[PDB]
Formats: sequence, C-alpha cells, structure tokens
Amino acid sequence: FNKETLALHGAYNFDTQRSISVPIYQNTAYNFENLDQAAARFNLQELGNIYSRLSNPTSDVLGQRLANVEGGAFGIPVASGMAACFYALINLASSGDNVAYSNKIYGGTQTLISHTLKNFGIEAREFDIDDLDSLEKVIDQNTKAIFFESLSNPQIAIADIEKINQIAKKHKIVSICDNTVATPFLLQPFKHGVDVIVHSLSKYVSGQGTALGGALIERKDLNDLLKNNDRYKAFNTPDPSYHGLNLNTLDLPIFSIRVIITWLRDLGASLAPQNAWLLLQGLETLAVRIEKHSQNAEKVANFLNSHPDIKGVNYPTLASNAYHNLFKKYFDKNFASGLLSFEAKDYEHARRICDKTQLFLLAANLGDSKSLIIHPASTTHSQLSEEELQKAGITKATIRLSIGLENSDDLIADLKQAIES
Amino acid sequence: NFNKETLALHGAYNFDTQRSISVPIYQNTAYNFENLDQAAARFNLQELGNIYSRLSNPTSDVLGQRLANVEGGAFGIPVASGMAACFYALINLASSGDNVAYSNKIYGGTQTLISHTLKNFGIEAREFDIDDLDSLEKVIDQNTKAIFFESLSNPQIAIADIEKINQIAKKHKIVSICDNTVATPFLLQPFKHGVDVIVHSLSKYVSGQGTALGGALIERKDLNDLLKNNDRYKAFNTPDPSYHGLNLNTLDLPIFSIRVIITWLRDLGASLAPQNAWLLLQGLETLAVRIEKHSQNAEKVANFLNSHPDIKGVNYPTLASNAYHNLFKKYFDKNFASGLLSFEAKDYEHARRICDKTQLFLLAANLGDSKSLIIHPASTTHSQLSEEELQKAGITKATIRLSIGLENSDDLIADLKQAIES
Amino acid sequence: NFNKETLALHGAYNFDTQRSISVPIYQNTAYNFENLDQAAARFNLQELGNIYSRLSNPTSDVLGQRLANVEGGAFGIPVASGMAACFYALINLASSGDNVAYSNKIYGGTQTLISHTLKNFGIEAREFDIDDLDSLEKVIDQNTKAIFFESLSNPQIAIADIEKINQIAKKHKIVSICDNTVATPFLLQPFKHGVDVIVHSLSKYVSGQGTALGGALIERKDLNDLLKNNDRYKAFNTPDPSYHGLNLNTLDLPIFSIRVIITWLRDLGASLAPQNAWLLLQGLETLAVRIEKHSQNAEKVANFLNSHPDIKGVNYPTLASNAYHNLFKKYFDKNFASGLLSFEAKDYEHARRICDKTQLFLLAANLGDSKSLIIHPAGITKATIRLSIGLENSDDLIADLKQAIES
Amino acid sequence: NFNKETLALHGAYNFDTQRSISVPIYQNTAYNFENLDQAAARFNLQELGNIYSRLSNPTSDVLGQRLANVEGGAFGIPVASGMAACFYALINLASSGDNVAYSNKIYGGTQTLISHTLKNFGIEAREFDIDDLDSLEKVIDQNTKAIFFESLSNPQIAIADIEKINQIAKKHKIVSICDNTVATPFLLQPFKHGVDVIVHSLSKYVSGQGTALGGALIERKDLNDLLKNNDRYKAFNTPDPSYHGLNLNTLDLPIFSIRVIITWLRDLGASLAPQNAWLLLQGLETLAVRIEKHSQNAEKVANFLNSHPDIKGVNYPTLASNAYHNLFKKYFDKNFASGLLSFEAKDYEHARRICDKTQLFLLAANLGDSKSLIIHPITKATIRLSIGLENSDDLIADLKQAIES
Repeated sequence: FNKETLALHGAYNFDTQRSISVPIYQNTAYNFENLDQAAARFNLQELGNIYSRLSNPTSDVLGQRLANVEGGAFGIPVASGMAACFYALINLASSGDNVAYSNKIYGGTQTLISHTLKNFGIEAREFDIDDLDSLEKVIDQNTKAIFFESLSNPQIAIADIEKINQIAKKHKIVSICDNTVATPFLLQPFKHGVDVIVHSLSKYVSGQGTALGGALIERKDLNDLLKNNDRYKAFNTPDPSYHGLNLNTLDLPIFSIRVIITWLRDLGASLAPQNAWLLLQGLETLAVRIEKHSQNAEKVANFLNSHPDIKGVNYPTLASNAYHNLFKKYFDKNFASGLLSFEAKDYEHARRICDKTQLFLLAANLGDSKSLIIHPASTTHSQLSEEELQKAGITKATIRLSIGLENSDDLIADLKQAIES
Repeated sequence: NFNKETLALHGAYNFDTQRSISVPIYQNTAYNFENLDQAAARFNLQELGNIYSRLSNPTSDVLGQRLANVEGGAFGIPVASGMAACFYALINLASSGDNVAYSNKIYGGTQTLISHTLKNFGIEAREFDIDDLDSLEKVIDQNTKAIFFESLSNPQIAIADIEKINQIAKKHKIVSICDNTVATPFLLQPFKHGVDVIVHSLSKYVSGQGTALGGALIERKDLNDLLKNNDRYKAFNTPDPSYHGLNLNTLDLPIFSIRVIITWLRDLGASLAPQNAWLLLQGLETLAVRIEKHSQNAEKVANFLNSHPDIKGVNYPTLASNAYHNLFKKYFDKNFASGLLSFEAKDYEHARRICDKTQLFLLAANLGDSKSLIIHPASTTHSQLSEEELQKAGITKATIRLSIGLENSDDLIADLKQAIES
Repeated sequence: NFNKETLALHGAYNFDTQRSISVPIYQNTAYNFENLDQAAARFNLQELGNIYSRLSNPTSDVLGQRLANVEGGAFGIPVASGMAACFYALINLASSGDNVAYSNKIYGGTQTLISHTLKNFGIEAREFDIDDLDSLEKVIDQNTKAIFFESLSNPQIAIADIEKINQIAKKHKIVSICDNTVATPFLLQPFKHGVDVIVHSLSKYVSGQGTALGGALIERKDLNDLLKNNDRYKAFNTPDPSYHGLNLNTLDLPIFSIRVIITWLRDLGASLAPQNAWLLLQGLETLAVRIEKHSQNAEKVANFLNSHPDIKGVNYPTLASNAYHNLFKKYFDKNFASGLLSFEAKDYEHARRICDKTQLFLLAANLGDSKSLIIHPAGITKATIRLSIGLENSDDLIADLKQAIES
Repeated sequence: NFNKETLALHGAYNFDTQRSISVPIYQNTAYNFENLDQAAARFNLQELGNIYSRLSNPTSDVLGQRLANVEGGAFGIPVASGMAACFYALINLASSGDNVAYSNKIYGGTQTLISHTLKNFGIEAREFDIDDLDSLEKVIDQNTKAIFFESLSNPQIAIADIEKINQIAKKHKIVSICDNTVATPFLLQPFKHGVDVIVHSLSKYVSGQGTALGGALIERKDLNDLLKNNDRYKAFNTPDPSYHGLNLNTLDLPIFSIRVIITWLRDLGASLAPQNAWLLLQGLETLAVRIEKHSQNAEKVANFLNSHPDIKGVNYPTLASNAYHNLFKKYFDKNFASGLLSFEAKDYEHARRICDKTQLFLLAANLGDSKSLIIHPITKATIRLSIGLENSDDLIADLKQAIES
C-alpha cells in the first residue's frame, strides 16, 4: 500500500471490542496472566506489555505506523522531539565519545548537543552541511553519530543526504536525520541511506499545536551496522544491567530495544497515551494537510519575494534559492513544507510586522494549523552567539513564518498590511 | 493558613476568565505572546511566563505548586515520570566526574539508573546502608553532589532515620534528595526534617488509580542558601554559555527548579503531558482520604498475614516487632504506614502458587492503584539486581510484595487466604 | 459474593487482549463487524453487541453494569446527564395522554421538566406530598405510569418513606422511580425497599470533582415481572412497527433497559461521551471513601451551624431535632447522611453577605464537588442557604463559614 | 471579512489569561460566580454567561459559533449527537397536536425518529417526496411547524432543490430545517438558499475520524423575523410559566437558539461533553482540506465502479447520467460531491461476498471516517460506501478484488 494508506491502516488488528479507532490506554500497568509470563517479560525472553513507562499499546500503534510511513523497521515514541534527539544520541555515544552535528539545525537541538551533552562527557563537533569535507575532518574512531536535518529550521537548508551517507557508510557511523519539517510525506531519508530518523511529532504530525511528542525510527537491517562493529561496544558486550545479556545475540531491532530497556526504562521520557492517540489522529491526516501547508507557503513565498519592502526570502521552491537544486533532487512531490523565513528592511521593521499581524500568531512553534510568526535572533536562536547566527544565516531583520491551513488570500492580506505599516 | 487536605483542593489557581471550578486542560503546546518585547523578555528570563509546553504548561503548573504546598516546600516541577524526576534531580546536581551517594534500599529502577545507567554520563554511584549511617560518611568526598534515599522503601518498607541523614548532609553542605512516593506528603513531610529536595513518582499514590504516569521534583524553602556560594555546586555559581553568561547565583528565584526548567526540560524534554497533569491534579485532591483507607486495609492484611501459620515473616511498620517500628512512630504523625507491604511465603514454589491463585490481588507491576496488586520481586522488579544485592536489600526467593488497594478488607483477606492455603 | 466497595473496583470488565488494568477509553463511534451476518444479526436484536456509540460503548458499558452491581440491581444505562436520565426514565413509561405522579420535594430542574416541559409531549404531571402519602393515592388513575421521588431531596434534605411509597406503587402495579443521587448507592439502597427504577445524576457524587456531566438509569432484578402482561404498559406488550412487529414481552432480557437503548438513545441521542464515562468510572471507584468524608464533614458543619447564635435553623438528618431524623435512622445503615445541607441566616441581607464573604465555599451552582460550594436557592425562604460540603479539612471549613457568618 | 477555511481556524475565541493558541478543554460542570447579583442575573436571562455545563460550556461555545460562522448563520448550538440535534430542532418548533413535514429520502434513524418515535409525544409526521414538491403543498396545514430534509441524502445521495422548498416554506411562513451533514458547510451553504435552520451530525465529517459523537443546530441570521409575531409559533410569543411569564418575542437575541438552551438542554439534557466538543473543533479546523480528498477519492471510485462489468449501477452526483447531476451543478460551487456513494452489485449474494472480501473498506455502520467503510443497507443488491482518505489506487484495488472474486 501507499503512504497515505499506511497512515490509516496497520499495526492495529482490533481488540475484542473491534473499535475502528485505536483505544486510548490511559493506563500504567498490565495484568500478567501468571508469574512465568511476567518474569519471562522482565528477561526479554517474551515480548509484551509490562509497564507504560516502557511501552503502551496506543503508542505502539503510533510507533509502527510512523515506521511504516517512513519505510523503516521500528519506531519508538517518546515525550518530545528533544527527548527523541537526546535518546538517539546517547543510544550511540557515551562519556568520552563525540558526535558530529550540522551547523544548521533547530536551536534547542544545537544547545543540547553543543552545551548540555558536555555534562555527560559527550563532545560535540560542528560541521557545515554546505561543505562536507568539513565533516570528514571532524571524524575519528570515537565519533558515534552524524546528526543533521533534512530541511533545516529556520534557514530551510536542504542537506545533500547521499553525500552524507557516503561518508557515514565509509566510516561505519550511524547517521541520524531529523525529518520533522519535511515530514515522511515529502521526503524519505531512508531511501537515501539514513540509519536513524528522528521527528518532533509535536510539529506537523500533530498539525494543530496540541500534543507534544517525539519519535525515533530505525531503518531496516540496522543491526548489520551495529552488530560486530567496534565503534559500538554497547551493542556487542555483555550488559550488567541485564545479567550479561549481549544485544548482538538478539534477532530484534537492537537500537530500538536499547531505547526501551535502558533509556525509557531508566531516564523515563515516556509519551503519555492521550498525546500518543492525538498524534495517531494527526498522522492519519498529515498527507492532505502537508500539501495545503505547502501550497500556501509557496504563494506566500512568491508574494514576499516580489514585495518592495522585503529584502530576501528563504524558501526552496524559489528558483534563485541556493537549495533549489537539492530540493528538486530529493522532493518527489514538488512540495516544500510550511516553514519559510524572510528579511525585513531592518530590526525595527521586523518588530513592527510581528506586532501588526492578526492571522499570523506571534508564538514559538511550527506546523500548527494556525499560521505563526516569530523573530529568531531574540527568541528561538536567542541562545546562539552573534557569530553562530551568521554561520546558520540569521540576522536582526530575519522573520520566520510557519504557514498554516488558512486561506492564502487572507494570509497574504494579513502580511501585506503588517509589512506596509 | 490552611491544612494539607485543604491545600490539595485550593491554591495555585485563580480561575481564568471563564471561572471554571475545575482546572482547565491546556491540551496545547504554544502561546500567543502579546508583543515581541514580551516574547524576547521571556526567552531571556527577564519576565516569567508561558513560552512552550515542553518547558511549562498552566495545567501542570497548578500541580507543581500544589504538590509543593502540601509538602511545605517552595516550588515543584512535574515531569513525565518518577524516573525522569529521579534522573533530573541527580543531574541537576552532579555532572561527569562527580559522584552521588545512594541508599542500598530503594526502588529497583532507581537503583539501576544510579548504579549503572548514570556511568554512561561519567557519574559515579556510591552505595550506603541506611541502617548504618557511618557507611555514608565513608563514601563522601568533595565530589559527592547528592545523598539519595527513600522515606519508606520499596519493597522492604525500610524507614530512613531522616534527621541523622540530614545532620551528615548539612555538615558537608551536600544536597539531600528524598523519594517520598510511598509515604506520600500526607503521612510524612521530609522537609520538616531538613530534606532539601523531594522526588515523587506521581504515577503511584497521587494518581491512585494506575492511570497517569508522572513525576515531580520539589524543592524546600531557602534552598538557594545551600546552592549559592557553595564550591560544591559550580553549575549554580558560574556564567553559563547556554544563557549568554547568566550566573544563577544572581537570581532571586528557586534556582534549583529554574535550572530544571531552562536546562533539563528544555533540552532533554521529559515533559509531562497536560492530560496526565490534570488527572494527577484530580488524584491529588483525594489522596488524603484514599491513603487512609489504603493504610487501614494494609494494617488488617498485615495482622492477618502475621498470624497465619503458612506465612514466615511480614514486613510492615505498624507491626510492633518490626525493625522500623520505632522510626515509624517517630516520623509518622497520623499512625498510618501506607499501602505497601511484603511477606515471606514458605518457599519459592509457594510464592508462585500464591501469585497464580489470587483473584482480587492482580498480578502486575505497579503500586498505589485503587485495585490491589501482587508481584514476586526477585524474578521481576528487582530481577536486574545481583544475587547478593538482593540480600543487602533484604529480598528472597520466597518474598512477595503486595500493594494494598481500596477494596473491602474482608474480601482482600479472603482472597489471600485461599491463595496462601492452596 | 463481594461487598459494595469491592464491586465498584472489580467486575463487568475482563481485560481485553492488552490486559490493561484500567478500562480503556474507547474514543470511538463505530465498530468493525466481523462479517455481514453478525452485523445484520445485531441490527435485529438477535445477537447483542457493539454497533454504534450512540447506542452503546464498551467504556460506558462497564460503568452501567458496575453502577447496577453497587445498587444491587440488574442492568444500568449511562446517558449524557442526570436530566436526560430522569427524562428517559419517564418517557420510557409514559407517552402522550398519560400522567406521572411526582414528589413536591425534588430538584428544581426535574420539577420544571416534569411539571412544564413534559406538557409539550402531552404528558400530564400530578404533584404529591412525600410527607402525606394519602395525597399520592388521590392523584392516581389507570393512566398514571410512574411515581417519581428522591431518596434524600435537593435542597430540603427531605427523606422519603420508601416502604410506604412502594406499597402504594405495588398495589396499583405502577413503576416507581427513585432519584438516589444525593444519598449514593453507598448510603442507601432503594432496591432493597421495592423500588423498580433508580436514576442518578452521576455528575454530582459519582464524579465527585465537578468534572464530568453524566446520568444513569438502573433497573431492579425481575422488573419484567411488572412490565410484561401489564395493561398499564402497552409499549412493552404490543408489536412495535419501528422494529418490524417485535413485541418486547417476548424477550428474555431487561426490557426496560432494552427500550432505553433501541428507542430513546437510538432516536433521541442523549449519549454519554467515552471520556466522561471513563472519568465517572474512576469516580465510582473512590466514592465509598469519599462519601464518608463528605458525610463526616457535613455533620460537623451542621453541628457548628446548629449552635451558632447568628443561625436560625439547620436542615440536616443527623440532627436529632430534624423532622427526617427517624426516617434517617430507619433507612441509612451506615450513619452517614451525605454532604448536602441547608440553613437559615438571620435574613436575606445576611444570607447575601455570607455568600459574598466565603473563601473556601465557592459560590456556584452544583453539588457533590470535592471543593465545598455555596448558593442562595416551596420549603425555602429568602434567608435560606444551601451548602455542598466538600473534602476539605473541617476546621478550615468551619472557620471560613464562621468569619462569613459573623461579618 | 475572511473565507470559510479561515473561519474554521480563527474566531469565537479570545485567548484567556494563559493565551493558549489551542482552545482549552473545560472538563468542568460548574462555574464560580463572582457575586450573588451576577449569579441571579444569569438565572434570569438578564446577563448572558456561564452557569452549568448542561446548558453551555466555553469549549463547546467556540464550536457553536465557528460552525455558525462557516455556514454563514447567526448562532450555533452543539448537542450530544446528530439525532439529538434533529430531535431538538423539531420539538423546538412542534408540540403535541402539531405535525411536521419530512423528506422521504433521509437517514434511517431520522426517519424512525420522525415517523415513529415522535408519535409518543403527540407529534404527527407527514412524508413528502423531494422529487415531486407538489406533494409537499399537499400535506401542509396551519398545524405544520417544520419542513425537514437533507441537502445530500443518506444513502441515496439525493439532492434537494432547496430554492423550491424555500419558496413553499416562505409562502406558508414555516420554518425549514436542512440536515447538511454529508455535503458539509464547505461544499454547500443552505442558508444562501433561504434555509432557516441547519442541523449537522458532527459525528460524521466534522469529526472526520470516527472518534467523537456530536451534533449541532444552527440558525440563520434574522430568524426572529419569522418566529416573532407568527401565529404558527405560539411558544415564541406567549408568556412562559417555566420562566416567570417571560415572553421570548420580547428578546433581542436568537430566540430559537435561546429556547434550545433554557428549555431543551436544560430539561432534556442531551449535552455535548467537553472532550467531544474539543475534538470536533479540531476536526472543524481541517475539514476543508479533508472533504476535498474525500470528494476526489469518491469520484475516482465512482468512475471505476461505473465502468466495471460486474457492477449494475452507481449512485454519485458527479456522474453525468445521474438524476441529480443538474441539481449538483446548480448548488455545488466547488465541484466536489463529498464521500458517500452507493452502487448495485449483480445480486444479493454478490453484495454479500463484496462486504466479506474488502480489506481496506471496513464493514461497519458509520460515514465520514478517514478510514473507508462499507455496508449493505434501495435494493437487495445495494452497497453503500463511505470513501476515506486512503490512496485511491489502493481503494480501487481493494474493491476490484472484492468485486471480482
């Protein structure tokens, strides 16, 4: 079946009640049928329900469907997109190791990687997605992951995935792609050799600014890269937390297994059932929604691009954009999602715009059905240094927009009056 | 002003425009800033307020403050789970190269987190015996950033002599962390005895119905006094690059909680969902009445087990022969000891028949549910522990742990009776 | 088998495939029939089962059966609200041209429903005094299809002498309906005293937290005996065209509840949403412990008000001087009288100051919330104040009322 | 001002103190009045505002007003279900001894409600043929209080010639009620054609995912003009004892909606729960994009069925040979006909094999779910499909294998 169909059917066979909609398991524990069954589950001998901090049936449906839509093998939902980025990195790197990360990513993920992970003895090494030789340069035998975004936030920078893959495969390093903005419907990183995909479900999957959540998805056959690979000992050595169990002995997606038995179990960034359920509902309609977000974004982009009071527009469909060729190369449906940014005349103009819009809501989020607006320098990328901003391509006049599902003429009119004030 | 029961029902909520008596469920991730200054000001910690739900949410804020109010603390922060709360409390104090001291009698999951999982982040764990505090002095050095223990342990039901832990902790200027999950704030108030930070698995008694996973970190009043200008905690006294040189010791705010928000929630994201937060608020409202029934039932079940010939030992603090009975009388003002207890069956085979025979006690892995629960720890909750660590925590192959629910005690006793006698 | 407290926690739920201890929330409207026969069979009442949530939902089914179990009845049906429950109970018995007898001491909304709104449907209402039952005999005729009253009235806190109502009802072969909302199934069991149908506003004590609007209709065991072959109830003994001639008296099922489903829920649609049903199930689990606190607190507040010089009269059954005290001792086995009470202030102006001065008692229109509530509502006067006693600390409550009263 | 798509996303919501972009879920039954006067004033209809959730709730209020906004109406009231909405609309107009005129081509449940269940309340029902409007003139008398029909019928997919119904209704000064559930406010706007009251089963397309049962009654702008001083509707022109003699014709408010609240919701209690209302609001936000996919998919499935040799007849308005095609072109401005359609199998046994063989079309009784559905309700060979949001090729393939074997 096609992706649209897989977001609606699969990973749910109807329990006894045969409800068409997936039930909401607002529950933490399960009744084991007998003591053997219980103990067997605690020993990984038998798979099954144990305790919601580890897994929940509502969230399991979500995980598998997300994996199905991406063309991957297994997916794991967590409390948030950040938790997903965090879990993906620590599942690969531990104290004394380093990770390579793109210089054009979400501000929060940047802070997590370049500052917060130090506390755990994990070194971060920045690289430029626009000049991949810079990636080869920071790689050593201690580099455990290569992290980047498919379509960056807020520069809307597109990564040349095939080239990142080449380098990653060569050194036998796990590649992590945050495909949040593009969504699995506009881009399928797995098709291009990506090992692990992370998503902030909180954005487009929800599509309505109502459910915070994240997911870690692994490709098919990822064990091939982790098993018997000197770069990843955690997956090839007896583990004392599990009475000597060695993950390379399992015929299961070991990356996902470790996320469950270790990170969810001990760190506990668990996705609540109600959020999981809402996210499932959003997943069902994402295919239709992302197209509208895209169509609207393009019109807004064309309008901003021709207006005299605007000094520059950042959106991949624009033929003059630096990522336009990469866009045509990797986006099969010719839709570029709903995020875009533009340059106002100056700081004072950017501020007047944010204070004058009536439909674009001044807020810090993206992928909501309602259009949103923000000024990154003093907000989302407020933590970054004055120079890091320039490396990511942001200025004091920069405005970021999250294009919603409203009528395009109404949106254009709202931006027009704000801009012209 | 008011009593605890009252504070679990009123407070930290003004009634918005609609004046709904119940706290609204903010199933929402973002907020509409009134203007650009306001926004930027919030991102700079100049003005406090709503920004994004991964950091804070109004539904969960009411929960945090009320939990703090019932404990007699200053500020509280709900997180996705009890484990997340334990994790966040430790990392907010220790970083790579440091060590933490922890009780040998705690929740299995927390034990794994501390003794194994934290190694991955370069955080050393040093076990100590709550029954012999000299063992605590012994493992302390200038790199020790936290002293962790449970007020009423899971599953031994071991009571910590809080005042003595406090003495040692205050002497070395170390932050003490107490997991008060089982006792609940209604049976015991660790802050009264010098505890600095309290963690709770809200998932257990606060929920009281096995429906909402959640955790909370609560800090005492004046905790800044201990963190500010203390060489043992540089993260709270040095310009932070993640925040353009901001130095937390400069703030007139609960800095422990602030760091949890601006750093751990913001970057690690173990955020508590709004629906769970709301359900937990509801549970908090009734915890005072519920915990008393749980306690009354537990005591009757304990007395019954204690007199039955097929039972070899019972662990519950109300029993006069119990080793923690004096500590119980010393720290528990309402003479209720909560709903968790454990007992020894004749042997492994007997413990297993019991688990397979009960009809009301549900074989499951959780505690504090309104429905009674049962489990065999060695092969389950403490399955990860070594054969010797089990003995240091006091668990055997014949050990059974029970979570006493709100059902009728005669019905519960009868269910255990038939299971035990077969 | 088990006690009430236990039945509110175990029963009517056997764990699906996932074996979740908590009942799942079926936020769902339709079900996947396994095959066409199964489907058609369900639409014909040949096979019982899931069809569409407007009729029934598994989450709400657990609630219905447990409520029935705690009351000692046979089957229960949850609906959108207590009002809907009262409405559905009456219309399931009376149709245009019939009449219903109702107590003069009941919930205002129910009084309006019965004495005014039902006229629109050609249903006559005939009031009777619960304190003088001869008045009931008087209004009864062969067209009287129901006798409605409250076990513990709102806001009078008037207790009905159930046995005597039952006698009269059983004699004439008329279905008796008891609204047991305030007393709750834990303080009083109307079925023990001959009641046929029990209605509850689940919105009040079952929820116990002012969060879920809901109602329920519960029928006693063997109610068919009274409905089948009874000339007073032709709807249950005549082929029905809406169901291809089906005659309910032919069914080995609780026909009263069946009609509520296949007709009133199906066509009028006052369905109880799954989130509400689930919350109500949660509340049901803890009602036994909660109602005792509500009761203990109410009694202390009552005693305090009863001794304060600025208060002119207190209405609560535990007070030995109260007119319903003997009826209280006769029907309430635990010695708890719930959390509703009323009292007389010095006068209208005093009653207002009180409502405007309380800090814990919240000025609002509801009852049975965990938070204490207050309001200024024929059995009532301009000085009358009604209180809904919450779960707060009694000393705190008393202190809040003391400062309001003394201002 | 704005377009419909925009109105489904913005409006009727202020941002309370917290300024949450999403509408909060008021899982609550009561409200804290600020003082005694305020309270009493609300119980007397002097001041509008929150009282008790059985009557109104802020979450559901946003839904009501937005639904009204998208339809181009004045006020909307959500209720527990579509049936409850139909019921409430009728009884708000007719009482014992009156009669109502209803279309012979409507939802089965509504047909039962009107032709059988309402008898219990002394309300007579008189059927009429939407395809032959003279039949409507015929059943009308001075006791006829409502004219009920569907814009796009279920399961016939029969389109009503609204203008002609309106003509007749306006002439006799009778309130017209249009169930616009299947078409949705995005494909058809009955108010544009003189309809007085619109009912919707929100449970279907507005939810769009089979998760929230709900209904709504929406009234047009200026409906008072038709109700006030109209001898046909005394309930809206006589002192009411339930409200201490209050006479509704004295109010500067949508009196039709007011009565639904102060009388039907208050006393009958078919209240819409907050969680359902909130979910429905979420569905409303995305209905515009969803209904187009449902429509595009339906059309393709219809064309496929229409050309397959094992299929004997297809019922969908976009098909040029369909009897309602001209009416479709006349009333549907976008050229989308929603996701409901029906077709004739070879015979009863074939219709049954199909229902038992589909893997994507789920054998169930509902419509407007994002997942495609199928059922056997008109003839013995008739099959009714609810076209979902799945990929059309996948849907066509599933039906192809079922039909062919």
